[PDB]
Amino acid sequence: PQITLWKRPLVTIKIGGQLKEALLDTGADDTVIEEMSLPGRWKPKMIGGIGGFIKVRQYDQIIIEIAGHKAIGTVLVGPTPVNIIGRNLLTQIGATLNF
Amino acid sequence: PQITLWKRPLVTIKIGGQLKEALLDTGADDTVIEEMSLPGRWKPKMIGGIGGFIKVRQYDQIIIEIAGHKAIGTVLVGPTPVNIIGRNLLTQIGATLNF
Ligand SMILES: CC(C)CN(C[C@@H](O)[C@H](Cc1ccccc1)NC(=O)O[C@H]1CCO[C@H]2OCC[C@H]21)S(=O)(=O)c1ccc(B(O)O)cc1
Ligand SMILES: [Cl-]
Ligand SMILES: [Cl-]
Ligand SMILES: [Cl-]
Ligand SMILES: [Cl-]
Ligand SMILES: [Cl-]
Ligand code: NA
Repeated sequence: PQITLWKRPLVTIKIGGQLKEALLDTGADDTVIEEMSLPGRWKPKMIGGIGGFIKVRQYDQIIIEIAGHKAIGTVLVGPTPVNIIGRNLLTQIGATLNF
Repeated sequence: PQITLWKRPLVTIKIGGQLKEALLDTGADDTVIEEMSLPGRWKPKMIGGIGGFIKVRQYDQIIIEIAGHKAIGTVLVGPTPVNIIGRNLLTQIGATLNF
């Protein structure tokens, strides 16, 4: 698909057996999802942006489906105001910015 | 160009005659730049990011070049961690996300 940027580029994802809405975010290095449980090991991390830092749980080797495209990678879970698909997963679905 | 996302999508911008680095950010509604001098009046705005809200100064109808493409629009100035080009100006340069 070609997604214009007149509005937020929101898509449906499937993660941990749940459907969620998430933002395709070229400005995010990593993928950050609101509180949920995921299987396997995790380690704490701090991530920062406008307004400062939040503490998240880092889960590695998590399978997501992003607008129908499967990809595996690290997912950060914590008190993000929006679910964000960051570059670590955007690369895996072949997403590019074009102009 | 077609910009892949293995690296941050950093570009050069020109604003007020000065070159700066900025991040092409599809997750940002608005364009936010670090402290600098801009002409004219400003209006208040609160924006919310990952770690909470920050106050910024809103300057309208500012001339800005993004990766060589001319835009004229709203620039927010404040304590952002990096300069971010948001959708208000990504749309002016004709940017889309593609996969
Ligand atoms: C500021 C940016 C450099 C980074 N962010 C990504 C932005 O796209 C961010 C996403 C977002 C959207 C909505 C609420 C919270 C976070 N966008 C953002 O902060 O947008 C602000 C500023 C611009 O205009 C508004 O548009 C949306 C909310 C406002 S970030 O969300 O702060 C972020 C994501 C991942 C990581 B990491 O993996 O170490 C670190 C930081
Ligand atoms: Cl929107
Ligand atoms: Cl990853
Ligand atoms: Cl590629
Ligand atoms: Cl450039
Ligand atoms: Cl604008
Ligand atoms: Na894991």
